[PDB]
Amino acid sequence: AEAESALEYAQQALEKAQLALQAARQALKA
Amino acid sequence: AEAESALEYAQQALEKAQLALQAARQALKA
Amino acid sequence: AEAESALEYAQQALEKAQLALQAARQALKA
Amino acid sequence: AEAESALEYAQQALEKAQLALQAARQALKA
Repeated sequence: AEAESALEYAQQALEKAQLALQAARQALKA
Repeated sequence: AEAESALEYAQQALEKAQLALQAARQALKA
Repeated sequence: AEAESALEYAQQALEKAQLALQAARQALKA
Repeated sequence: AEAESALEYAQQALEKAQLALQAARQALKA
């Protein structure tokens, strides 16, 4: 639903973020 | 380019997260 | 250490963001 | 309020995140 779905996207996006996050981290530990 | 660019992508993800969130607090307000 | 560590901090911030968000979708569910 | 405040913290934290984000970025452009 309205906000439900805004959140669900917030979540989803938030995790792609933490995912890109680790990726850079690691690249940097290399 | 793994660190430099994992970074850029992250920020953008965050961007949409930040926006969805803002929409959320609005639907919320109702 | 500015890049390496700005990174760590970021992830953590994200962490609490991700958690608050999850709580939100729960209060939401109600 | 309940979720209102979870969001407000999500937001706040989310921006500290984007803030730490740029910080690392820049350090890396140095």
